[PDB]
Amino acid sequence: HMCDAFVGTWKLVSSENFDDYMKEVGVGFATRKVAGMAKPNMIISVNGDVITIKSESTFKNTEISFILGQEFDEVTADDRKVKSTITLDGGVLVHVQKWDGKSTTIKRKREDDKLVVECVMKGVTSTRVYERA
Repeated sequence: HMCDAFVGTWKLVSSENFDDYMKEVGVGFATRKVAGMAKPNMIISVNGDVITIKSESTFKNTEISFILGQEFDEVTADDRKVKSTITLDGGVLVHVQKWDGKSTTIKRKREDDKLVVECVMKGVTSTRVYERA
């Protein structure tokens, strides 16, 4: 019953500061523009101890599967090769990505009927709100 409130299909309904977050991460111009225009659906599922998160859009379809607290290697939608760890901390799914001596964190939280994503690197944050599909 780990992650029950996260499971489902979610659709992006608002975004703030995502372009600047992507700049901070090092995403190039054309990818920022096409990725920023995407309207992804986030599909979260759990089977035993394995959580799967899919992100599907016209820009890219990605999928990660993982066990909480157990590192994995990921190729991100912007083509970084990162070492990722996802944990549940006080009911928040916390995804840390490490690459080239850098780090960024993506948090997912259930707030009312929404799933709120907060992306942070250095002092640059972006908040993206998802609703049930």
